[PDB]
Amino acid sequence: HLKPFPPEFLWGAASAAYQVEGAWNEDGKGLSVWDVFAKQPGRTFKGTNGDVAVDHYHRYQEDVALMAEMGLKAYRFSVSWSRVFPDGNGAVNEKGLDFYDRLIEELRNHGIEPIVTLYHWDVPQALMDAYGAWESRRIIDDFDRYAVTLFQRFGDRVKYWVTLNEQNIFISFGYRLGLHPPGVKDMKRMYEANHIANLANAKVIQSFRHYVPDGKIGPSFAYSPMYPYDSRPENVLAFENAEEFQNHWWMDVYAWGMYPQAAWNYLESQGLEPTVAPGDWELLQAAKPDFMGVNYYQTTTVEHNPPDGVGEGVMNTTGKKGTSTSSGIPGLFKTVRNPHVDTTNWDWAIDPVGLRIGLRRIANRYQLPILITENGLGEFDTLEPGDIVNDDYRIDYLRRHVQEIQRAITDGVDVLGYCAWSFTDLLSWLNGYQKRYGFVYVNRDDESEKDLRRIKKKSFYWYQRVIETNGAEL
Amino acid sequence: HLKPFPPEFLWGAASAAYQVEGAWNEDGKGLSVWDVFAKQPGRTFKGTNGDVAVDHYHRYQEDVALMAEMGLKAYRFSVSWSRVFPDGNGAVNEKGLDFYDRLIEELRNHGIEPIVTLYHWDVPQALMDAYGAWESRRIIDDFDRYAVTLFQRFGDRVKYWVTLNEQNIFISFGYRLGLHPPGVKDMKRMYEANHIANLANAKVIQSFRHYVPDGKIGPSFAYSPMYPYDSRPENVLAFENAEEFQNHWWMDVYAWGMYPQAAWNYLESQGLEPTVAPGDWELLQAAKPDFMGVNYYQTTTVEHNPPDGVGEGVMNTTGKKGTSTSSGIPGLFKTVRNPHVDTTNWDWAIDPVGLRIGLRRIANRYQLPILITENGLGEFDTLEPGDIVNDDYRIDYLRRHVQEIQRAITDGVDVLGYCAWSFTDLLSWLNGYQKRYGFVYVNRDDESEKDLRRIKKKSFYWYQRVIETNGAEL
Ligand SMILES: O=P(O)(O)OC[C@H]1O[C@@H](O)[C@H](O)[C@@H](O)[C@@H]1O
Ligand SMILES: O=P(O)(O)OC[C@H]1O[C@@H](O)[C@H](O)[C@@H](O)[C@@H]1O
Repeated sequence: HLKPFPPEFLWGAASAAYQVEGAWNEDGKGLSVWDVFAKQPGRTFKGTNGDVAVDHYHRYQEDVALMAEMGLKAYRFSVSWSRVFPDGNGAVNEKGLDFYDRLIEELRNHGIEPIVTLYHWDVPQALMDAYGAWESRRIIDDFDRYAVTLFQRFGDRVKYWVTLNEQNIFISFGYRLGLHPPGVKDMKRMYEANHIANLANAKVIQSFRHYVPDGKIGPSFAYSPMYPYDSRPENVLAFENAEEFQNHWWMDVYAWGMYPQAAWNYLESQGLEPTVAPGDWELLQAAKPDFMGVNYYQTTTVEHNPPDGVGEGVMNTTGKKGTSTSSGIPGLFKTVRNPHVDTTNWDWAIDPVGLRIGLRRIANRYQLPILITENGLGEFDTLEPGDIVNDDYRIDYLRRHVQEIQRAITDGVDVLGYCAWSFTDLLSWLNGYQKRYGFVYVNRDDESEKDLRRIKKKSFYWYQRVIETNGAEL
Repeated sequence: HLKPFPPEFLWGAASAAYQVEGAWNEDGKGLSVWDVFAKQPGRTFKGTNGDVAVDHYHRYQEDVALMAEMGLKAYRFSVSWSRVFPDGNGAVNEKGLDFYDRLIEELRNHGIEPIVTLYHWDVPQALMDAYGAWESRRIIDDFDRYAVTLFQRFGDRVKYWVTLNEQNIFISFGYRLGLHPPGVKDMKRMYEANHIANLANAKVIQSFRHYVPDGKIGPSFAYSPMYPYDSRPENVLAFENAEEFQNHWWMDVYAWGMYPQAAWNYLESQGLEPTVAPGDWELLQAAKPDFMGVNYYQTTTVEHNPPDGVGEGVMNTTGKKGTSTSSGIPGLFKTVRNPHVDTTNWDWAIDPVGLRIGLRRIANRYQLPILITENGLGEFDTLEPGDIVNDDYRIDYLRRHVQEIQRAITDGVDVLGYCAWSFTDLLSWLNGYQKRYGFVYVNRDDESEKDLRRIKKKSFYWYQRVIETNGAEL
């Protein structure tokens, strides 16, 4: 007998500003690190970039009416820092704030709760130019000025806020794998920039307590719960290293203000541990979040990895199935295909029960409420004549994840809401446009913007029914 | 490259009073629940009991001389509450204390650190008679007065104290399985008593802060780290339930003063959850230990268990490799044989890597120093001509476990000490004498009491070498 979804459960959907807005040089917006990176040749699928994206900046009113028709209870979006401070830390672009004001007003006038994400990967280029952005401590105060600017302008209308969205991705993709800006492949610099982001996070949570005393705020972590391949003790041990190094490394800082010891000692043994200043631990420990945000797509299965063993593996940005290979850290763990789950064409595992597992781990380890800030399925959609999109594959994935969330709630996990990724189809950072996630199909591809028309997919009407019945009908 | 064992690593060995002392009714000793229980027919193997045991009450000077010979840095033993307070809560028996005084002196005079366990399963029968012993809150102040008496008398000479030894075992064997006193099979009662034992532990830790400010104290938990069978999500979930239900249920109370929420809820749903009074949570939260005692012998592998499936299973008393059967909780998990490790003839897993995993989990979850209070291998020893016991089997098991500890310390776990189980062969609670754990063979079997002469096994000299080389030579 399942607990019901609670009465104020934030049934939501989400986007990120670069992926959706366009208008990259309008109304005073400065360059982000992503405006600049995606235009370097070879960085992105087919040269795709966010110049136009799906033009949500101009078309937000249409998108909001669609949200209202779906009956959305919450919409999570991010603010483009480079629209508010074109040079990152100088004078404010009022026109940039005015767009988010019009957006928020449009949401409120249809009864939709705004969830504001402060940072979704788009630090202004001028901060990268002046001091290397997340690699310098200067960013702590610059990010704080920006956050407080938002808090003051919108704090009376926005109760739910997300600080850093998937810090583990933007930091590791940016500084270890070289796949995101600034395109660095240097572990030492990765862990230093990570430490600085931890500080910036805590700093803004602290300012939030002053400026938005009734709000709720948290970071959002990209969480792939680890599993051991089997009961072989070395594989279990690899599991312990993987969960600690990939997951606790961030979440313990967010929840407890502390890095876990074994991962710290491994880094220290390699000269990789971050530089710690007087006052750092005190800041990090005094900034407890109201919730842990969680972005969940899949779990990861691991096995023993000897010290001469696997390092970086092949990622899959095409969509040919079976092309991904093992990744790891030599001597600690490496990934392996989980034989007991399907995968998408991009090799992401489909593991709804894993969401239950990850939610149960976070409650068990931190006792924190959880806002699920992203979850969804990306696939090719076919637009059929008569503006029809039958995305049963997406419904099937959403249905099963939302069911497991109900199981977690029944187990006692305090889940505040669920934001499907994404509302409209949007631009993939690297993969272009054909890997779609939306409830609302957007008519464009990697080569032409077409008319950018919005077309409700079958999943739209499915989620609309989920919301109308508060989850009883899936 | 391994770190070495720290310079004052407490290389130890251990026992428990009932298992070793005898003298069950000498010098004013009152009856314990085990004195009564073991005499009930068919409870113990061939009616074996501890009237005499291995007669350590009278032979302690020989036993301590052999310890000094081995070079032991520490010796962990329990105090028999019924020697000290024959009625549990009336007047103190000075001759009871006097024995422990003499034993401590004997240990100091040979430079051996004594480790005093307050409770190893032998509560005075009068307290079971007067008010149900662990089922009543009265035991809390009674246990406290007993512990404070010890603190006052031996505080100046004993730095390391263990409070409750293997609470999960005496509670569970005593109130769920009915295998130990008080011979009950009733979960409501188990959890009530469990709760009272939690409070007792916290009360005496508090008292200890007042009475022995420079001492170190903690409970010691019987820890079988759980593993999932494989990476099937339902199997990993079953691992989450098992580790939380079997392990965190106790350790999070010792570390953080609170029960895990999901297990609590599941209890609450069955009507099994304990009764809580004003002040319980404040007391439990306020009783932080200096370390976690860990008694380790094996890990457990678990798998999905449906609502109709396994509950209580068959244990293995006989020694016939193969006779154990899955045990579980319907709906949550059940055990299953781990194909990747070996077992003893009693179906106990041999899994030294499990100990490193276990020590890594406690450090990762709680950040506590650990004192391994028991680890050991139980088997038949043959005494061969020339006073030779060739216990290679035993050396092999202990060596591998000590190696894995060194690895844990190298990972960053703070391990204060290791106490092999046991110094001399002793009496098993249920299984008699033939299943031996000692470094020192004691000349008796289940029939013939013979002379109880101490004979040094091969392992004795193995461990002698280990201590001499602070663990470099194994
Ligand atoms: O499957 P993709 O196209 O590589 O994208 C993954 C998505 O999921 C998360 O990784 C990001 O927060 C999103 O911004 C992104 O859209
Ligand atoms: O039943 P066995 O094989 O003798 O093992 C029991 C041992 O197991 C441990 O659980 C106890 O703390 C010891 O007191 C005891 O010696």
